[PDB]
Amino acid sequence: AGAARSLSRFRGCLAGALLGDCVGSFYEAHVDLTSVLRHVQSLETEALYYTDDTAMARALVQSLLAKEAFDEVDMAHRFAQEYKKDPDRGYGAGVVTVFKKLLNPKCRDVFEPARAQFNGKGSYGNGGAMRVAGISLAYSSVQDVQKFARLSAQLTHASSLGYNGAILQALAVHLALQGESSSEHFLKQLLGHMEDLEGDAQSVLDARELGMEERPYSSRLKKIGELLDQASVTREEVVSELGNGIAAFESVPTAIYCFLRCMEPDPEIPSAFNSLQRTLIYSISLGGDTDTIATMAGAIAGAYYGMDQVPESWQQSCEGYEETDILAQSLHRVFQKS
Ligand SMILES: Nc1ncnc2c1ncn2[C@@H]1O[C@H](COP(=O)(O)OP(=O)(O)OC[C@H]2O[C@H](O)[C@H](O)[C@@H]2O)[C@@H](O)[C@H]1O
Ligand SMILES: [Mg+2]
Ligand SMILES: [Mg+2]
Repeated sequence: AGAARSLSRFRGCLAGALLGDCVGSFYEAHVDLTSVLRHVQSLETEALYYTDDTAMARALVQSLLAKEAFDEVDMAHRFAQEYKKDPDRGYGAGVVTVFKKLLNPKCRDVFEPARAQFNGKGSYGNGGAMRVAGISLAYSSVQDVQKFARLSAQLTHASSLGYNGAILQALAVHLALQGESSSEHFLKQLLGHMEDLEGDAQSVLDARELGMEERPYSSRLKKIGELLDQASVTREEVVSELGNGIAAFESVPTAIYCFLRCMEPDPEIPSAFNSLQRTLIYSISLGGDTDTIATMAGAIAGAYYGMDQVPESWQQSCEGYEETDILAQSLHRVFQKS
């Protein structure tokens, strides 16, 4: 609410992400709309633990705040120390190898452990994107959002399939912080940026080496546009065309679709729930990697709808919600310079 990049949008963004992670984590790797509507009834303190999505998002934001800038060695070290402090947050199986290499003080090029992952091709998991929302709070221009979404993602995700998913998620939060938009304008801006990135020769090769379609994020954003004009869209159709998995390309477009779809009321979700709430409910109903898809749709929706749509009863159920709010306020003061 309010002006572009307002305090309310900053707070709402990080709280929306935290709600998505904590509430989504109950359905992790499973889901039906009726049973989700039953499960959110228990939300009406800090009993819901957060996962790696929030742990890494907190480390990313604390690094930006400590250096008032992107610092790859500070951020890599905060990622690795956060893992060491609490390894049981539900990290991806591969990225733990990156953390353990970063914890070796002999490692003096912090981008190289990510590049060795998966036979030297790098991870395409959604972990670079799940934590990226703070980049869009710290940087206002598209150029800087792309640049540091990429760099922060590359600390663990060296494949363009992974870091371009982080950029797409950061760009979606960047646009949501600007306020009112049609769904079709929002989508068209994202598609334009991804078509530009996916023209790059390294992206084309990464996609071809995996057997994927030309311009994979651009293709899925086009599928979102078709789905948004389609009659009687079912959850099975959404999952079939966009995915609900741990790969960045099977979850980041899915999160954006959930945001865009839920800009309008849904007769199947009770009207007592506000727009942020129905986005999270809809996201979780897709199943699959629910904590990460919901954390990403929640970061976008929180930035768009602001803190007045963050319900106190939901927020106060989440582990660390006060520290999340303080970090959002600090980003607004330090980087937006209020
Ligand atoms: N290039 C690849 N080739 C084959 N498998 C891959 C590749 N990249 C990723 N995977 C598979 O993808 C897995 C995860 O990639 P990881 O880089 O460990 O970590 P994340 O941070 O992205 O975690 C991704 C999500 O998974 C959990 O739900 C987390 O909470 C995240 O939400 C690998 O173990 C591989 O099996
Ligand atoms: Mg998680
Ligand atoms: Mg996950």
